[PDB]
Amino acid sequence: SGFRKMAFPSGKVEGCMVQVTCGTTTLNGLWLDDVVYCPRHVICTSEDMLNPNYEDLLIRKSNHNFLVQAGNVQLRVIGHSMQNCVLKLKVDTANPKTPKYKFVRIQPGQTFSVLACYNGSPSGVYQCAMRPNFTIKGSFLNGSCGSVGFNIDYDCVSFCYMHHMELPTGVHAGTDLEGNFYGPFVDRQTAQAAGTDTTITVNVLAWLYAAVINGDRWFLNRFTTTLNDFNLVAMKYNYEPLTQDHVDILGPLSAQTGIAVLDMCASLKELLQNGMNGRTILGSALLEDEFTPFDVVRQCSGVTFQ
Amino acid sequence: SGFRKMAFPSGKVEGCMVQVTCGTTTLNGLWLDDVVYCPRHVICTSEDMLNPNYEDLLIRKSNHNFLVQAGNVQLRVIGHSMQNCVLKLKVDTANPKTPKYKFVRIQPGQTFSVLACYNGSPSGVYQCAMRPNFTIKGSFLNGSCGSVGFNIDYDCVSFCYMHHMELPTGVHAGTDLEGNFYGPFVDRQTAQAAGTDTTITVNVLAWLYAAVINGDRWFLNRFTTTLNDFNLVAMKYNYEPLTQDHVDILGPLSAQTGIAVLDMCASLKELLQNGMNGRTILGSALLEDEFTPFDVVRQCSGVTFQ
Repeated sequence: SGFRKMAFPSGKVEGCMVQVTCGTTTLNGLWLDDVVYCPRHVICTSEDMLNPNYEDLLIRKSNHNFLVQAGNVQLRVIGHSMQNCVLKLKVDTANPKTPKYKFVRIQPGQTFSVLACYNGSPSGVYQCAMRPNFTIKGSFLNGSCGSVGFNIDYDCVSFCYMHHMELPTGVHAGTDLEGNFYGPFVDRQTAQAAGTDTTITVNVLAWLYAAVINGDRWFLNRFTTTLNDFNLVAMKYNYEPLTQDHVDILGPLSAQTGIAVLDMCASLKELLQNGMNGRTILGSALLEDEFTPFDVVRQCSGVTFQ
Repeated sequence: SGFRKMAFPSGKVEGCMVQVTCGTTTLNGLWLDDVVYCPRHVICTSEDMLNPNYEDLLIRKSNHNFLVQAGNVQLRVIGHSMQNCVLKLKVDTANPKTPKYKFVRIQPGQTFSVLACYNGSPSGVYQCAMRPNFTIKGSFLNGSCGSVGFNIDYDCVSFCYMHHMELPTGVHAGTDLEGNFYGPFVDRQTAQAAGTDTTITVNVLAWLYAAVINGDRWFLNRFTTTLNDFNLVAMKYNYEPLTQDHVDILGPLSAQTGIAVLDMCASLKELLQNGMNGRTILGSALLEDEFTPFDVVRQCSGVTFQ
């Protein structure tokens, strides 16, 4: 028993991290086979930032301008291309530590592990969610660009995020590994702001089920509610609408605990209207929304990876 | 910016995890050089548990009774010994992936990363603290015994915990890697209970400094307080006494933020007496105590590891 914000083991990803230096900018890159992936704003300079034309900036570069260090071995660039907002630097050596991998573009509400890195060296690992407003609440300092987010599925690494910038509210914005930003953000220094966020309702319900599995039950009740009547309460408290598909996904957890999904919704309803009244759930005094139904099942059942 | 419960990168430890099977019991072991370390209660059987004599139980074993699998390669045991509550199984192959390492016995209040494992395969990584009552609030299911906790310091892994059991309150108890339990616990099935815990005061102050570094300031005040007068309030709310040594350790954080340590204590004092009044600190509605002063400096400054 017990329930923790758990990240995936990071080893498979650590073996892919490299340092990319161009001009006065240094950041991280991801070395898979003979390609290094990194944010395209590495070719920018501190005066280019204002409104750059990356196509013009890249045609002006030569391979030898890209300094790629994999630990203490310095990788020679033999080619370069740009796909949306990522650079792909082709190197003459394939990474022998390349895991089985996929590039996947995730939906808001889904979670992933972030391996934060500086100068090609990992600093730490933690679990994030993609907020409904397509930011992530990370921990990122100067130099962390090119750090990736990922999930693991048995032996395969699914890369889903690479870090590009921080927004004025202190939240973070980035792309998928094919370089498409999550949300409306652009790799241009302009007025950009996160936009209104909401709470990930299906995840809160998942976490309440986690609580029941682990022996917290003070928040349950005999009441029920309808999907419609629940969603009317959710909107009042800035929660995402709950879909029938969400209800279906919460099926196994409902079956393991014997608490019908719509009964758990009646419990959330009362928690939203009454607060928690000095009590805690799974060591938290707030309703937690960065655990998916999959995360809960995974941790409460013991799935592993090779 | 941002502040997260961050674990160390787990790669160095993942390469050491193995499966140890003896009789009807399966659990994890730690393979460093030509030795596999694992909890001695693997030699127990479901009727031995009541009050075992491990010296008698071990003299009765042969090397071939110990089934050690390192992935898909099955390690031959050539010797076995017992050091306190751990077994050391000597194998005929040295782990080529053995990191630089040390075994260290930590103080309560110190934090570490746990790589949770089943059948020799890692499942996830998260950050724990050693509670003042020498338990840890982990996430552990059947089969997780032998999972380790660790810190990293540049390139060296300092192993500090191996998992043995769960206590009736759902918290966890274990040993250092030399097999000495943390706290009064014994690897015997009897009436054992955690005992009263307290909040790690110096860590709460560290986390308040983290908050200031990251732009949360609503809890500050112009007041101050004396060490003595602070400790009188701490005791009322079941907080650990703050020592002058704690104050000294909080020195750099005090210097970076310009908030004298005793001023931050006056802030904690008011938070304890008034609660948070609907507000949050670093996304938490509770005072958080599982970040050390070192953890805060590390994450707010960008230290890395190879």
